[PDB]
Amino acid sequence: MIITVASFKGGVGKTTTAVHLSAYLALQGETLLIDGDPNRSATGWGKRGSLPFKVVDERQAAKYAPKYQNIVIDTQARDLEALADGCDLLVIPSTPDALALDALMLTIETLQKLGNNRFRILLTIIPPYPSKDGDEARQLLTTAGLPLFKRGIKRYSAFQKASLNGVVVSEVSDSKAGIAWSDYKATGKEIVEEILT
Amino acid sequence: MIITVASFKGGVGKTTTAVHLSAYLALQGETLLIDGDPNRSATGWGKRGSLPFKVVDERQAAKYAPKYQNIVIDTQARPEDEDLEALADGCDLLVIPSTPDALALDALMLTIETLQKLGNNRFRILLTIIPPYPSKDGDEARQLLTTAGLPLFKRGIKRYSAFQKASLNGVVVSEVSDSKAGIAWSDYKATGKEIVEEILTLEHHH
Ligand SMILES: Nc1ncnc2c1ncn2[C@@H]1O[C@H](COP(=O)(O)OP(=O)(O)O)[C@@H](O)[C@H]1O
Ligand SMILES: Nc1ncnc2c1ncn2[C@@H]1O[C@H](COP(=O)(O)OP(=O)(O)O)[C@@H](O)[C@H]1O
Repeated sequence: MIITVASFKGGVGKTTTAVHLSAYLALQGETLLIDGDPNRSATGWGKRGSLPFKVVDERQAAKYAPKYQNIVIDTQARDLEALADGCDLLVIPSTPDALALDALMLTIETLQKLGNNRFRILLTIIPPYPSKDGDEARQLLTTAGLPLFKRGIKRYSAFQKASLNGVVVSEVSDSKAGIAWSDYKATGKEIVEEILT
Repeated sequence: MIITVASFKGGVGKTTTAVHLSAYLALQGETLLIDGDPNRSATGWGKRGSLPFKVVDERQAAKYAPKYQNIVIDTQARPEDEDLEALADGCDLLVIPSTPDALALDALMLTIETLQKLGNNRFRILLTIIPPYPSKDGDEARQLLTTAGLPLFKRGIKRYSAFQKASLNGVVVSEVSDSKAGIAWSDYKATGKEIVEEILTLEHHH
């Protein structure tokens, strides 16, 4: 099963989602995370501590891809046609802010003329409750007839401590660990019960 | 069996070598060319006519790779860190094309020091579009690389106008309507044979 996480602006949480989406699939089958992010943030992340899946470089995609039942591809949206055709679900992370969402919206025209259940937008790094950036973003894209995940990935320190320690957030010493994981686990759940349909 | 053709400059016949190294390998198994060149010239060489192998985009490498016996990847090197270590690990041999001129070699020189760290039978350097007997760019470049200790393909690709016709009609150089179609393909045949032979020794995987 191949899912590509592809984004229109840096600092979306794209890598973090690819890592968390691969830790999810790992629980169910053997999983490769392929790193096509020019910064190779994913490879650092695996080296820095450890991770319940092999991570390899985009250049190693053809060599290692036949070995794995689950593949998560981490990459920069550069052509949105090509990413879709290479996977079962294209996940596009976006943060709630006007600047990031506009970067998403200039692309609206390609995204429409593309296919309903071929991709899906994941709102990430959502500011916590006293704040409504979350919902307002949801409505903009919904208003835009642009398919979205039931849930979003809320903003937590935990996810940072996790880049730093080179582990999945579920493993980190923070009281939002479980809640942070649960955001991704829920996304896992909907991909798998989106893609097996 | 996977080989990567990677270059350090545009206009060195990388794509052209990838396309022709694929035709070679289509001879032994079903083969995929994965186009990872931003100009996607290879994908386009495909559409223009009919090549004897399947060409996909690099975004489709994970999806398509498990269905093929042989893979050629066509990619520009692109520095960010050790893009050399891991280009070599994605393939059975990294073929690295160069023309014999000043600035092509000059780009090749930037890398010789990292290329020397790589070990000796992970890659090998193919001299391409060698100008004909009259001028001797070809042999100087070979002296240059031989002195700096880099491994090279015994033979090099000559400049034949034919390679170009092969491009515009979208067919491999032999299919082309031209007097040295043959002589130009035997160049790739020799290159291919030396690849397949290198991958298959006990030294190779040491
Ligand atoms: N849900 C989140 N909550 C808090 N911080 C996050 C979250 N997702 C990512 N980050 C942080 O944002 C920064 C950039 O994330 P990253 O995934 O690297 O973005 P990009 O995918 O665009 O590469 C990192 O320092 C990471 O710790
Ligand atoms: N051996 C050759 N003889 C004549 N022309 C060649 C040869 N190799 C490549 N060319 C020409 O050079 C042009 C571009 O080279 P290309 O193969 O696209 O280089 P690169 O892979 O680095 O892009 C092509 O139009 C092709 O006609």
